[PDB]
Amino acid sequence: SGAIYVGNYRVVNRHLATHNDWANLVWEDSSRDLLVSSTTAQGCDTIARCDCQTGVYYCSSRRKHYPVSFSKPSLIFVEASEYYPARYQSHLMLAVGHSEPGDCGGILRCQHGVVGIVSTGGNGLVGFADVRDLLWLD
Ligand SMILES: COc1ccccc1NC(=O)N1CCC[C@H](C(N)=O)C1
Ligand SMILES: [Zn+2]
Repeated sequence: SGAIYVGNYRVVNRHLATHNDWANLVWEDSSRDLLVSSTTAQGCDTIARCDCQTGVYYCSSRRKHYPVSFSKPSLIFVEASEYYPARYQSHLMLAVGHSEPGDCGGILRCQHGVVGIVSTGGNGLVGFADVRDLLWLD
């Protein structure tokens, strides 16, 4: 679990969005596993606008943060799950690091701000949905 709170927006994994997220929908994209909903309170986070390929992510299954080197946002095949058929997920960044399914929503940050959230993983890999291209979040 986890979310980004920026301005009057909440950014979550689309597959973990709540009934309230869908009732206050701003934008969603199944191919990116992202959903953005509107909030009444002002958010605590700021978004990176950069080309960093290193950063630190929060891993809830270890209660710890880990440093990572990650690939540039790309189209990656993701196997079927209970949430989606087998498909290509876009704007995904992969890295070597521990993750389990419930780690989705953990934030990846570089020195500039929030880069994205955990969205995929397996066998010593962790994948992050990029948010740096969503300029309207600002
Ligand atoms: C962090 O996720 C994992 C880690 C280790 C093992 C498995 C996972 N599950 C995982 O990759 N997905 C399940 C939920 C929806 C995901 C998606 N974006 O399509 C895919
Ligand atoms: Zn950066």
